[PDB]
Amino acid sequence: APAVADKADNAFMMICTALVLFMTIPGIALFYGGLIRGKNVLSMLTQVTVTFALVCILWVVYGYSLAFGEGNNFFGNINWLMLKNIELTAVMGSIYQYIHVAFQGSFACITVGLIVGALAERIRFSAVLIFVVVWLTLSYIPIAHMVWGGGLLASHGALDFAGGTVVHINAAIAGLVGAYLIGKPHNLPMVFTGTAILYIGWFGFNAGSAGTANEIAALAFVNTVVATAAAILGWIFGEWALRGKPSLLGACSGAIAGLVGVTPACGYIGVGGALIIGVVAGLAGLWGVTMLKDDPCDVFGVHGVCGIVGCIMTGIFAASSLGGVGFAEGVTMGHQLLVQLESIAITIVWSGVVAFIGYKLADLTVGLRVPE
Amino acid sequence: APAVADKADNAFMMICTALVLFMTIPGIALFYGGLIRGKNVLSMLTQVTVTFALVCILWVVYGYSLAFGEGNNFFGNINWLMLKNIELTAVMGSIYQYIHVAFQGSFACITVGLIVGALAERIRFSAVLIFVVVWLTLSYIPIAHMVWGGGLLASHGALDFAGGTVVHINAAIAGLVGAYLIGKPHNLPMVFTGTAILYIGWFGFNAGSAGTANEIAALAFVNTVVATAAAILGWIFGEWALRGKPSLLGACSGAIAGLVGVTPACGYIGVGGALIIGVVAGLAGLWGVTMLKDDPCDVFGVHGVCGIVGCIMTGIFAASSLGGVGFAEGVTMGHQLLVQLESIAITIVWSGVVAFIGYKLADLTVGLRVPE
Amino acid sequence: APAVADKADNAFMMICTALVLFMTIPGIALFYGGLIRGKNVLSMLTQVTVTFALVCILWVVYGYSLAFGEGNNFFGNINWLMLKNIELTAVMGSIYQYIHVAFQGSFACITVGLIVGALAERIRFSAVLIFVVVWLTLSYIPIAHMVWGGGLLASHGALDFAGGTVVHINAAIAGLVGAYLIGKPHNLPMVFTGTAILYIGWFGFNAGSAGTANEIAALAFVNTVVATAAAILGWIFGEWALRGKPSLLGACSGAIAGLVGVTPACGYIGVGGALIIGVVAGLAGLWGVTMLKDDPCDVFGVHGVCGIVGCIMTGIFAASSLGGVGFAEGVTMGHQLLVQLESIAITIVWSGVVAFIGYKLADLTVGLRVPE
Ligand SMILES: CCCCCCCCCCCC[N+](C)(C)[O-]
Ligand SMILES: CCCCCCCCCCCC[N+](C)(C)[O-]
Ligand SMILES: CCCCCCCCCCCC[N+](C)(C)[O-]
Ligand SMILES: [N]
Ligand SMILES: [N]
Ligand SMILES: [N]
Ligand SMILES: [N]
Ligand SMILES: [N]
Ligand SMILES: [N]
Ligand SMILES: [Xe]
Ligand SMILES: [Xe]
Ligand SMILES: [Xe]
Ligand SMILES: [Xe]
Ligand SMILES: [Xe]
Ligand SMILES: [Xe]
Ligand SMILES: [Xe]
Ligand SMILES: [Xe]
Ligand SMILES: [Xe]
Ligand SMILES: [Xe]
Ligand SMILES: [Xe]
Ligand SMILES: [Xe]
Ligand SMILES: [Xe]
Ligand SMILES: [Xe]
Ligand SMILES: [Xe]
Ligand SMILES: [Xe]
Ligand SMILES: [Xe]
Ligand SMILES: [Xe]
Ligand SMILES: [Xe]
Ligand SMILES: [Xe]
Ligand SMILES: [Xe]
Ligand SMILES: [Xe]
Repeated sequence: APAVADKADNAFMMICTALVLFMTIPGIALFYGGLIRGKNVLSMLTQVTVTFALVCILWVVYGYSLAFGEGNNFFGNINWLMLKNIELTAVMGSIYQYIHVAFQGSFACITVGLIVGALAERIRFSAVLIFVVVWLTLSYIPIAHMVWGGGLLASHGALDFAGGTVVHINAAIAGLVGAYLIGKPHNLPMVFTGTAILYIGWFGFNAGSAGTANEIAALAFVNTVVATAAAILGWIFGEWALRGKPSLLGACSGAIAGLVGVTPACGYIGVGGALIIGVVAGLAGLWGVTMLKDDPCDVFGVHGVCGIVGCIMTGIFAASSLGGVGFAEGVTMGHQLLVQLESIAITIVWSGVVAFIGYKLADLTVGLRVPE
Repeated sequence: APAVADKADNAFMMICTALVLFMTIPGIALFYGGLIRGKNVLSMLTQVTVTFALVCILWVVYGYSLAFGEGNNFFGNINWLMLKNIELTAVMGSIYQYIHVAFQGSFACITVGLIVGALAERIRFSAVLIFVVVWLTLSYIPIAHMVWGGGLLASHGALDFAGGTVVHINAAIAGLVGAYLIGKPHNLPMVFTGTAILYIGWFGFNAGSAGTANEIAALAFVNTVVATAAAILGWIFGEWALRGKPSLLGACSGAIAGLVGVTPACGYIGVGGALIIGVVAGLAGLWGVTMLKDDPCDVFGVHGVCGIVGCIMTGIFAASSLGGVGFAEGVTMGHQLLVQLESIAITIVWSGVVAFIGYKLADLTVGLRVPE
Repeated sequence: APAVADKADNAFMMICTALVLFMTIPGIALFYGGLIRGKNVLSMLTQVTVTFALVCILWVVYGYSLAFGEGNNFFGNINWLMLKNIELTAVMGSIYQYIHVAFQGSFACITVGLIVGALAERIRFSAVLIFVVVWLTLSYIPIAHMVWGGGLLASHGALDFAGGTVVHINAAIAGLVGAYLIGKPHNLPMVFTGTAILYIGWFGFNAGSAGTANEIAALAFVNTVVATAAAILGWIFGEWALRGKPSLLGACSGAIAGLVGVTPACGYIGVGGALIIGVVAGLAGLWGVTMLKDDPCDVFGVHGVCGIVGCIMTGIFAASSLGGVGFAEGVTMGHQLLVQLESIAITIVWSGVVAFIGYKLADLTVGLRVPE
């Protein structure tokens, strides 16, 4: 009767967790390190590393319990503080629950890395730590519960395979609020290296979200290859048409645009949908950083816009008629789309409000703007 | 009756695919980035990234179908365009076929990365895209079909575990033709970093070519460690004897020489053969870049020479008497050697001719030499 | 009757081996590369690469046989020279023995990389090769046999999951002897990149030491996340208190301190113990590099001190009452602690003496100090 762990899924999921951690340490740190002024690199890398450590600790102390424990529509409980009452041999799905703790913790880490990396230039160090505590505890954790922890958005059938809302939109909005409150790249080879590490790690991010080494993991893997490639080509074509030539930063940005766009969709769509989502995301990203430029190192320009596009287009290309795996029983495309839009709107407002509270608390305690 | 996927092999093979993609993004890009003039790095990285995206797309659209579909001795068919008629739960060997699509696509990517990285300095950007289409479609795909897709060379019993011909010789010849038509490293730490990433990813390349996490994967893994180490020592000893001291570029080149040499052999030989092939490859590589120097960043000097040496020596050390896994029934060492040589010759001529056609078509459409 | 390999464990363990190799190539090379004077980087990278190749070869020729073959309390035998008499399908635990050869060889590689990287600046190149042969054969191999090969320390019940003694203390002492005999960082972004690669690879190091993708691997994985995070925070808090501000080098050093401290403990302790060991290790590391500064690039300052702290605290937090997996039957905490201390003392003296012999033999043959 009691579920038994499959060692193939244990192995797959521990390695996928390592790939996701790789996305933060050193992926996103190198990505931002090549974008910001050289004089701010060391401080940014320190803030990414220290806030990464903080997230790891908060996650085990109470974050996992409040995100994935049973509670209400908005948060879980505190019955798994420091993972108490989780037996070592406890199974979640087809893997040991300890591996689920680590895999889901690694997602919290990259989400925070996306914010801290972009704002470390301008925000005070003690203030970023305050902000991380506030926003992780009151925005990442409730939103993760609502989408992946059986809460409000899951109970309405929201489709988000690997975190278009939980990770990308959530962090993009936090970044924009930060930039609004706190008013050329020097090492593009480093930007490219970070981009590449983010790409390789993202296979653990997307495919690992199946929770098992099955055909859905395989689907998500292939769709991640295709969407990324198509968004690179889409971005680069739009750059050739708009600016006359492609650029390395454009190609890297296109890759990220496709990775973000396919994040919510990868486990639900066909390879034809992945190609279309990739092209659209690459072009919407290019448009986002162009026209929509309140954007610290273009957090929203890509993660926000492409996150929204992917979440919406997931409600389309999940349809069996378009090569997807099919909507749930009794769910039309029109209904699913409405659920995707509602989920996007809730994530935007929830993250913005918590982020405003986080930055304001930091500002009233220690001051936000980096000192003298 | 119908084959069932083993989740352990699914997991193994998806992670091996990620390791192979890692070899291109950022492996080979960093390798060449430290070798070429600083003023050409950004353009090379853009060309590697964009042509990588192009290969990914062409592979799914028609490349997989024409390489691994059933057809004739030279190419497959177009029954799997955009992977149509491949059910998601379809099994190939002991893994889902979708994972086979991705794994084999990643090999096409690194093969093209080897060419583009070396020639991006001198070739026009639109011309490289034309060349990639022509050469991928008419050289990589038919040669992959002939060797790994049940075509001409497979039907004669050619031994090539992970692509001495399909990947290394194929691309080396394309590189030389390019250099013939289009007539010191500045960041050796970057060269070393690329080399190291190529090394780690190559375990997915070599061991993943078993298609399963079995004793042949384990054999290929160990032989990859041994051959690489022995070629480093071989190259470095020859450099000490010839130039008076080892160098970092020598040590990295030796590593690549051993990785290339053991590619066709790793799943067929004993560890004693891997040591011998490594030493020979390291020394043949050193000789190749010395005496044979028409060599853009030494594509053939190592990949061509060591590819040929490895393919030949596979026909020797696969013998059971030498610790190998044994030739097929009824096959003597003399016969096997002849088959290896025939396979090498066909790959050289096929790739050269297609490459000449590719570069000439680009030259007549847009012009090959990078503009003003 | 005969053991059968589990493909899930085969896959897990081959990938963990690749992650451990990643720690040396390029992990530890980049770590030291950013620490030492720019003018010595290329020579250090060459020495790390060439000695890495040497270790790989010695391991297969005789090192595996003498470390993990059956012999006496101090070394094995020479019945597995070049892995002869090891059938390809031979099983060790739940994986093919060939994979065990590679996994354990990768540990020898990182241990030597820790020494060579730190001393390459000052030691002659031919002398480091002599030293590596002597110390690998007479210190790493016997100590690995004593702890993990059924020898003296294993037979007394010493707890060392992933090599607090075999790897970290062993190499730290060899480093100090070297520095005693042979009397600011320029690229901190490179130090951070090396640190990050060491971190990701260390999951293969720690979790792979379970030999299987089971709940102990999962435990070791989570404890590695927690201990690393806590040591970062511990180090950084002590730096804030002592120096007034955190630094990037501090944050990276704290990470390494926690990784070292949890190495012997990760598979035996609860997550609460991992947090405590991480904090203590981070602070002991900070103290080590402060007060105890005979320290070439701070080998002992972190690997030695934190290795000792972790080995001792493993004898505490393995207790079931503290969340650990429990001491063996009939073993009190007091007895276990005494065994940990005895194991630490034997490793320190054994490594020091062999290291002195190694450096002296090199000095009498070729001379230790780098020439003119
Ligand atoms: C593919 C046909 C789908 C149409 C389903 C009609 C019923 C639901 C309509 C809800 C409104 C549509 N939408 C996209 C604005 O939310
Ligand atoms: C180890 C004995 C192998 C000798 C087999 C003799 C029959 C085949 C001979 C074919 C010619 C040899 N070769 C290498 C030039 O192709
Ligand atoms: C948690 C209670 C453990 C006490 C066990 C008493 C018997 C063994 C005492 C050996 C001496 C202790 N120590 C730590 C100095 O080795
Ligand atoms: N990300
Ligand atoms: N990003
Ligand atoms: N390669
Ligand atoms: N290469
Ligand atoms: N290490
Ligand atoms: N380290
Ligand atoms: Xe795996
Ligand atoms: Xe964790
Ligand atoms: Xe985590
Ligand atoms: Xe990229
Ligand atoms: Xe993956
Ligand atoms: Xe990419
Ligand atoms: Xe969503
Ligand atoms: Xe990796
Ligand atoms: Xe693909
Ligand atoms: Xe691929
Ligand atoms: Xe290397
Ligand atoms: Xe691998
Ligand atoms: Xe290497
Ligand atoms: Xe071949
Ligand atoms: Xe990996
Ligand atoms: Xe090995
Ligand atoms: Xe190894
Ligand atoms: Xe890297
Ligand atoms: Xe780090
Ligand atoms: Xe792992
Ligand atoms: Xe870290
Ligand atoms: Xe120990």
